[PDB]
Amino acid sequence: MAQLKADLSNLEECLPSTLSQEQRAVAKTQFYKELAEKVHKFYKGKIQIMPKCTLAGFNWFNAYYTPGVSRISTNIRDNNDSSLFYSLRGNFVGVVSDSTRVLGDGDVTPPGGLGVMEGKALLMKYLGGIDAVPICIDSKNKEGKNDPDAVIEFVQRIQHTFGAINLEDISQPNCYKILDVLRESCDIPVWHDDQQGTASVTLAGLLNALKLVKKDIHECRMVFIGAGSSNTTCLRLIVTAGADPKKIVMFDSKGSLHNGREDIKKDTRFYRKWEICETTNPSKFGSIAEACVGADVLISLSTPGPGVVKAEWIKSMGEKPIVFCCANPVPEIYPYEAKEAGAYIVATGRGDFPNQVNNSVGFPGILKGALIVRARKITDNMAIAASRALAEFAEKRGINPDNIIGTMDEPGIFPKEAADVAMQAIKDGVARVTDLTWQQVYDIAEHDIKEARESAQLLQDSKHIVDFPQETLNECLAYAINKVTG
Amino acid sequence: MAQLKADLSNLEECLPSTLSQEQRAVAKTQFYKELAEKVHKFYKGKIQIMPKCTLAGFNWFNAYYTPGVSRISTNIRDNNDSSLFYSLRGNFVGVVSDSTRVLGDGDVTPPGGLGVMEGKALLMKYLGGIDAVPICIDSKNKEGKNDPDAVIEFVQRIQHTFGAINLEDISQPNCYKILDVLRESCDIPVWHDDQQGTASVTLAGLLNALKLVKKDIHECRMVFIGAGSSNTTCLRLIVTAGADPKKIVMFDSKGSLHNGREDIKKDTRFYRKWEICETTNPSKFGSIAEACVGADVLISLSTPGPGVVKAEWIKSMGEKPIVFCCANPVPEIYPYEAKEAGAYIVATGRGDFPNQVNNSVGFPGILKGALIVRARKITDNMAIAASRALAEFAEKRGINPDNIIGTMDEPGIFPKEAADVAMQAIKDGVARVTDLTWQQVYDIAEHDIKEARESAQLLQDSKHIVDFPQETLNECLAYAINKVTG
Ligand code: NA
Ligand code: NA
Repeated sequence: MAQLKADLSNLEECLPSTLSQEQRAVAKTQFYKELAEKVHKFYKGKIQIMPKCTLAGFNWFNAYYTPGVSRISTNIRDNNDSSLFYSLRGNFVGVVSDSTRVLGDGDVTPPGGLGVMEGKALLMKYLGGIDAVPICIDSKNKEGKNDPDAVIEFVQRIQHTFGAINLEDISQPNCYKILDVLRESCDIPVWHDDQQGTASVTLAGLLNALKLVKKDIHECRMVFIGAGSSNTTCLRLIVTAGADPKKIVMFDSKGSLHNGREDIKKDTRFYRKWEICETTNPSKFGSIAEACVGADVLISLSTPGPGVVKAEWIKSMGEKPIVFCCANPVPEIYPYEAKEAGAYIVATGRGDFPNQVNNSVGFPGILKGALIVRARKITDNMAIAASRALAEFAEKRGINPDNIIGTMDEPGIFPKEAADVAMQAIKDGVARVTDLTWQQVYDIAEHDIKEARESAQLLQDSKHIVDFPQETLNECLAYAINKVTG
Repeated sequence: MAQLKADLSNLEECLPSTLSQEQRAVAKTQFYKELAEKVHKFYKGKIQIMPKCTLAGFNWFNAYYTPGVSRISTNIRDNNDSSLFYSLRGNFVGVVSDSTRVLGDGDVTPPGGLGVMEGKALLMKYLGGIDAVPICIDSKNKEGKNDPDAVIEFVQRIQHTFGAINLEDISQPNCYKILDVLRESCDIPVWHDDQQGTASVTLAGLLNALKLVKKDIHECRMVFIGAGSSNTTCLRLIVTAGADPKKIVMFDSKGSLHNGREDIKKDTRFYRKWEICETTNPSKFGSIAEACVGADVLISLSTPGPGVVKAEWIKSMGEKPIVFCCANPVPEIYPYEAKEAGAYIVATGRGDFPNQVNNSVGFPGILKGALIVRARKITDNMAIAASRALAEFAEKRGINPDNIIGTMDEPGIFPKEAADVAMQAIKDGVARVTDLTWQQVYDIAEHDIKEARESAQLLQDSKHIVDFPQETLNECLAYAINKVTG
């Protein structure tokens, strides 16, 4: 009977009432997987390059090209900073990955990260008014090992094209060295989305969840399952934001993190883990299950599910448990099971369940802010300033257990983030532009965003972007429904 | 007196009658440099990123991003070639430069090449239907010398992002090593626009120039001023197309090329000049002036900086001299100086003089053709096919001493280049897509270029690209005039 609308807004209604809750969840994930396959091929990707300058007539090329363009090359040679306003550089972000950790799918090979990086680049334009491209590279050295110095050298060479570097999907602990070095060696800001960007949105999420459960951040026990770059960065911001590290426990694959973890202390590449080891889990919990009894908050970024976070764990938590399970493409548990177990607030990293806690609602504002005041780097306080803007944006339009965080469907989030991030950067002493107010940044970010969204809509109404075929949609739903019944 | 039109078509008439020929030439140069400065700052560059996929509703992000995008990650991992259609890669060109030979300005530091590489990317979209971005890199090693191996390594790592690589503005002999190695090692086509690109359009102009003066290619004495990477490739294509090597002389800084250059002999980084030493200029001409008397064709692309072509060399040439002076931003001699000295046909690299012999009129068509049928390499044959296509397109609508070649205002040149280059790639055995006909390839090129042009036009007509202020046009004019009248 039911048929998807072109805007996909009625997917829930098109899934037969006969499916179980695990069948709806698995069908949702199969639909979007099969649809991704079809849509990417239909349009041959997701982004394109366009003029943004007047093409009124042939002779404009004499100013864009020879002979006129020569003044640009000499102006830049003599004053490198003018590359920021004479070329797209000022608004141009490289989305650099070696594809070693592309979502929960792992090392997907060097071109393998294109779908994800191209999606980041798309969201940067449409959400953030930022021009960005995917830069998927091979970081393998001559011995066939993915090598942090290969990526460091690369970015140092390519920095001159860009206004910021946005590292993505790089396995740990390479990603720490890559970022720790680049961030101080480059003349443009470099950061790792998976680090402060995930951490930023995770905090923003927790901030509002804590207002809805009426607890103070400092009194809350919190369990962190998985100890990769996202989770370690989340814990760090959460503590800076007022959480008591003594009430916190993190787990890697070998057990809990604590004083006695000599395996972690001796390998300094894992210094972020080792700091957590020195400062949290004073009780040295041996198991997740013990750690969760009474816990207030469970934050997971581990192996893709099903069944990695256990219903029993959640059942044993305190009053109005907050559960974030953000592994991709499949969360550690589906939201219907966690609510069955008693969770009051459940978040995942995907857009097809409520409460999407995903850096896509953080990077565009963090990046745009940093670009506008030319911040030298992305500081933790900047990241936190964006956590606050996002949490406050959502609160001020209404929040509840099934809507705790700003969504990708609310463009207003991003100039708010950009202006707060910009002022924090001036405050932290890392901005090179200091002559702009909160309002002036907001206005710049707002305009670029509106201009980006109106251009792209115009190109859709006119059918330079062709409508996707109704029939391929019908085919993706049948495909999804067949997988979970047949 | 007239003010400049929005479309810049009437600059000649806005330049005062009383100006001398020298003043008029210099004032055009200064006008376009000063307008380049103003317009690049006005739009903060020339190109932008834009969605090319449907954004009909929020849930679409679930296909473009987590969770759906994971299908793309794994699809690519298991079939790397599918990257060419599940992402922009299949139509994505990197304009790679170390900014070491950027026009006649030469080495402008790494970010200094951005003006020129952005104009190239702007042209690939608007003339060729190609998505392209500037990639300006630092190639300097620790000792601060430009290192070809750095460029080789860099491109090898980034190749995974792109459907082709378009090397630009790399100093010789580095450009040879980089091109020659990369074209064999990368799994996409790599070429150097200043090599086959420039030689493609140079041959095209020569073809029509020769028709106009009624001379057979093989019966012309040709003198080449400069042994740079452009001129070298110009000579080589012009020989393959049928010139007599015995009737040809090339000059470098130290005098004519001939088989007695021990000089060039053992430095095998310069093997291309060496092949030319073995095969040309049997006579051992002892000065450019000795060479030029009775010559038919004189071709210079001195890079960098200002080259020399003398009035007296031209005056000594034969019946109806053909003179190409393509140095940018100022040619070796201006057209009116070459005309006064007896030249019948004169080309420069600029669009503000007749007969613009510039790669911008060959690269959009070459790359587009190569991209469609997935050519592994850009062969010399393929470059030559584009030349015949360019020259024949021009001859069909009429050629004359002041209009010998197709212009950037004639968008039909490029689907025709694309289809001829494609067929040639199949014939050369470098095409990975072998069963499309000329018409099928033409159709794809034409449809892409038309979509790109109309998309761009819609964005201007809509005011998303703002009209450039008339007041600033008027200022640039006055500025230019003022520079020349004091
Ligand atoms: Na969610
Ligand atoms: Na010209």
